[PDB]
Amino acid sequence: SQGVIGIFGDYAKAHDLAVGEVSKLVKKALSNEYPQLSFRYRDSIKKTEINEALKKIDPDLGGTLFVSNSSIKPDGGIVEVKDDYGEWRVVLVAEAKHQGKDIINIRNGLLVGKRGDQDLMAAGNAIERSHKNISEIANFMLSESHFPYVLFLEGSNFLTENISITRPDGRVVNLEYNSGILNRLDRLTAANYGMPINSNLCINKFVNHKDKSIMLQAASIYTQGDGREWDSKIMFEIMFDISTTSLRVLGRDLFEQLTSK
Amino acid sequence: SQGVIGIFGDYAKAHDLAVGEVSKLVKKALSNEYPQLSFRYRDSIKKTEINEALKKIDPDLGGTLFVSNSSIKPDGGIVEVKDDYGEWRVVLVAEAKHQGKDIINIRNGLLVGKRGDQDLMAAGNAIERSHKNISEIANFMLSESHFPYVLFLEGSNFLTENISITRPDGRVVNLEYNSGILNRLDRLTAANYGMPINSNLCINKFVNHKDKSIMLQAASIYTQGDGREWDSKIMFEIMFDISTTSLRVLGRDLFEQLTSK
DNA sequence: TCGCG
DNA sequence: AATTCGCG
DNA sequence: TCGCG
DNA sequence: AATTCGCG
Ligand SMILES: [Mn+2]
Ligand SMILES: [Mn+2]
Repeated sequence: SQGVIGIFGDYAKAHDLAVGEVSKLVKKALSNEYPQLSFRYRDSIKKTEINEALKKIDPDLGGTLFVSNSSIKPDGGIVEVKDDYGEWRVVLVAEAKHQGKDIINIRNGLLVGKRGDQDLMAAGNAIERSHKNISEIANFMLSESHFPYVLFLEGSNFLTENISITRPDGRVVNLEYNSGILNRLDRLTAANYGMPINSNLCINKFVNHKDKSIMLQAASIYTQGDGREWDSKIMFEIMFDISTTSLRVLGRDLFEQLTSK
Repeated sequence: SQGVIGIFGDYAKAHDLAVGEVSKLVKKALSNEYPQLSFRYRDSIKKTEINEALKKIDPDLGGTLFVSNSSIKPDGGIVEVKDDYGEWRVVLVAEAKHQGKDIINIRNGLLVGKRGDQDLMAAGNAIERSHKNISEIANFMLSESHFPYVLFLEGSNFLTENISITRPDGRVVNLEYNSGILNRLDRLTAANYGMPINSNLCINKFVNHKDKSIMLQAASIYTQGDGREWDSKIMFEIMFDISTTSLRVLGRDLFEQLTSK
């Protein structure tokens, strides 16, 4: 849209970049916009880093590790800035998940199910895995006021509108987006506390209850509601939106070099 | 141990109760100890309940639901008390997870792996599912100061000490508890912020950072380190320990009926 | 190799 | 990765 | 039946 | 449920 990020976007659409390769393009574009700031991209972050990050908040936290070389590699990597104190502040982390062959299966006439008679396939629950990494990066950033975690969904198990796929013998299949036989979207809505789905939830909500005030860290959860695949341009533009917001909340610690380099 | 909870314990060991049936025995024993209080046990709690619970903290929270009849059934159920305001306060919620056939496979001479040559089986990552329900019940209790979630682990993928299993041709297998080829324990340590494993982490830690003070909700994560199965008595005694702590933190709202009934 | 996915 | 199916 | 596991 | 295996 805004000028130069339109060229980058068309570039992503032109090659159908996976989320990893788009995440690097966000590093690219960001560095064209903020040439005073220093961005790094990495494909891993490891439990020692998280642990020490935790310990720096409380001396009783982050004291565990069973497999020494333990890491987590979000399939979208991690983008970072260096702040005015040389520390590195994570601007983005993204992951991509698939679930629900149903549209392809219907499209090709292949009937599924134990006895080969099922038009649809009883939705499984693997997508609950997505919660661990979210817990990790949310712990990693337990001292930040922003949580730039974007999870990208697609597949028949994540429909947000009602679609009818037509199997080879001319027959259509009414696919009811709100069926528990299909839709697994609710398996994720714990991550952003039941706030909007396709939405920038990067800046943390500071809710309260008693004297007990608390901070909330909400993963931004995006979907391709029509069951189709993601436009590499749109994926990029979202990721750019999240990361700029991430920088906006970090602006206290990015003033000096942005105004003196 | 303490008198009557020893009889209940021997009862659980005598029939090798699954965690569900033990969770009901905790309701049993608790009601023998607190006959003024009113305990309920249920096998489900549903997303509408969670959502409304969320909304009662912030009018922007808990506004999502795709499959109407959406529930979550922790395999250990939910135990509750009625407080002085007729409201129900969850005293316990427990789940049981398995991973790692390796000990049984070695024990029976069955070599695994794509080409039938592997003594061990490359550990998979399904146990990351455990994080969703934890996020759910942690959201459900976002207004409490206690989080009585107990997760029970067992299997070769959750060893905490070093064990050697002996395959039928007299051969032993050194099983290295800290191998990433085996141990998946680190896949869970995000849930209790890297605090102790076999430990009552029910009372919430109130850590801080800036002016921003925050509350933490740590699942209590127990293991059978030697790869063996759980003693139904020990499972029960832990669950009892957690729930009594849960009551201790609830004692403001349990005074009147405990002293007037 | 280890370990994440 | 992310699936297939079982249980109510 | 729907939906969780 | 919770698995098998692929990728570095
Ligand atoms: Mn992925
Ligand atoms: Mn279970």
